[PDB]
Amino acid sequence: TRIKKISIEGNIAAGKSTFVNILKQLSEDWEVVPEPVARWSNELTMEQKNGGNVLQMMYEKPERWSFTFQTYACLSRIRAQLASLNGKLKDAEKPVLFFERSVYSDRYIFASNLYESESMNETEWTIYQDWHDWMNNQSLELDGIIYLQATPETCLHRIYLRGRNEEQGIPLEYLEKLHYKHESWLLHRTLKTNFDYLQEVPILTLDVNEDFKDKYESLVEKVKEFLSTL
Amino acid sequence: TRIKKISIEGNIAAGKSTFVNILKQLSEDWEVVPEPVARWSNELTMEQKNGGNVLQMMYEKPERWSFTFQTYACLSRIRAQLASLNGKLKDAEKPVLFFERSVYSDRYIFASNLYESESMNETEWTIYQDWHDWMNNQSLELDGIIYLQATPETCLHRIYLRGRNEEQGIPLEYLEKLHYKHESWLLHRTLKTNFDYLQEVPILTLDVNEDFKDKYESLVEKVKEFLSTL
Ligand SMILES: CCCN(c1nc(-c2nc(N)cc(N)n2)cs1)c1cc(-c2ccc(S(=O)(=O)N3CCN(C)CC3)cc2)ccc1C
Ligand SMILES: CCCN(c1nc(-c2nc(N)cc(N)n2)cs1)c1cc(-c2ccc(S(=O)(=O)N3CCN(C)CC3)cc2)ccc1C
Ligand SMILES: O=c1ccn([C@@H]2O[C@H](COP(=O)(O)OP(=O)(O)O)[C@@H](O)[C@H]2O)c(=O)[nH]1
Ligand SMILES: O=c1ccn([C@@H]2O[C@H](COP(=O)(O)OP(=O)(O)O)[C@@H](O)[C@H]2O)c(=O)[nH]1
Ligand code: NA
Ligand code: NA
Repeated sequence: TRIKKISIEGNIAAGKSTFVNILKQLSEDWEVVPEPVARWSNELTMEQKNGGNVLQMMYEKPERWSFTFQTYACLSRIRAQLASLNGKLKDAEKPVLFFERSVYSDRYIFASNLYESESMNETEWTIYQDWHDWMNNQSLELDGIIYLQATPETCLHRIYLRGRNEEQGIPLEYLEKLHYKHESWLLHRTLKTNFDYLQEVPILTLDVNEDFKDKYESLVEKVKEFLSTL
Repeated sequence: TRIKKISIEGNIAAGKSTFVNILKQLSEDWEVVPEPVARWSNELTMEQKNGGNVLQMMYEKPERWSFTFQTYACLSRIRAQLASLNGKLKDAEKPVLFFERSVYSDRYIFASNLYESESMNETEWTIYQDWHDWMNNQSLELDGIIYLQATPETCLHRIYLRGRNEEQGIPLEYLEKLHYKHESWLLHRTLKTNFDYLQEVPILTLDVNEDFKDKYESLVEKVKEFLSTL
């Protein structure tokens, strides 16, 4: 019928990749769009080569590369989400496509934070928002959001568990800032965005502080209940 | 009926703005889309404020700002061309929309030159081409190109005539490089592009070395003949 679009949102290492890989196996009517940045973080596609280069340069000099990184990350996401939307689930009874994060996380979590940290200047940030408004303004609109809610401490521990060398330098303070932004957007719903429909979009908040890899049935039950309301 | 899309191409100060302002007055069926960069080069729209800032920073440090400038210039153009295409000439018998330059000049003249001058690195250039392929690949396809052909010397003289302070530093050598690229693309048709239809698109080449502001009737006659063949 019509594909339901659900974004999975949450802090770094909250368990989004883990959770979408669990979901994808439970139904032939369920597909996932993994986050391009996540696939850059390891044959290589031209996007993966560009992505790996711009991530490495980001760790070296964020105030030079934030604009180039954020625009390519967002383009890459829109391309990947559109491909799944136009490629998959045509023969499905109750099709659901789970996005690992969204164009809204790109702008309101990550790019916003880089502007706030002076890694983009005002011109870079205003050009980025202009580009985003227009790049979007031409189908990916969400039917719902699933917020995987973990403490900054849980997330710092999970960065340690995941063991990517380049991330071991990420401090608690950065995770706390991103946490505050997620809480404002998806819990308090205090964040003003340029996308009117978002203030109305249903949100399912799931506490993922407890390990769920072998014990996820209650989380999935909440997902199925949430889906039946949309 | 269907709007004919004609790009006006040529080197800096060849007389494109002059020529499109002549054309627009000759027919109610004729409209023009002036080049965004040209309107940045002087109430202010957010695009003009961003544009003026990024042009000034470009003159100061092209190897920092070339990618940001080229992506915003190309977005701005696509937005302006689409607005005219969807806004204007609905009640016209023989509608023609004259583009001041194109998305192809953006990439194959200007961005290509900045890459060739090491003002973009390989990642910046590959991300730019990826973005361009995709940003276009989703209506603006040209029915024809009008090439205003002037010598580098004519163009350097016309930069002096036009008198913009920031351009008086542009050397003949830069104009010669851009001239060679226009000759390869539009005269020899040696330039390989990623847009198959372009090798087929009709091109009208007009010699504009002689001043035409009070003596343009022969040029316009060639334009009307060219239009009748499309
Ligand atoms: C694992 C996180 C990766 N990471 C980032 N990801 C994204 C991202 N953007 C998307 N649109 C999607 C998406 N999925 N991800 C944006 S930035 C990233 C983060 C740092 C970074 C941050 C902050 C500190 S800090 O707190 O120490 N501090 C702050 C104050 N000031 C500057 C000094 C440094 C260090 C280092 C760098 C390099 C990347 C690449
Ligand atoms: C009037 C030209 C404006 N100009 C430019 N326009 C565009 C443009 N892009 C579009 N997509 C559309 C569009 N309409 N225009 C791109 S760049 C521009 C040019 C110089 C510039 C160039 C070359 C030399 S050089 O030859 O002296 N040399 C070269 C070797 N090396 C680096 C050292 C310097 C100087 C200065 C700068 C700053 C802008 C802003
Ligand atoms: O219940 C969980 C959820 C996640 N993880 C681990 O926490 C790290 C981060 O998870 P993930 O990659 O899914 O986080 P994302 O950044 O995608 O949110 C990984 O090493 C996971 O294996 C875990 O041990 N138990
Ligand atoms: O036949 C002409 C064509 C142009 N110009 C002048 O040459 C300069 C550059 O023209 P234009 O702005 O049209 O060039 P573009 O950069 O748009 O090609 C301007 O000062 C024009 O008034 C001129 O004197 N005679
Ligand atoms: Na599935
Ligand atoms: Na007209």
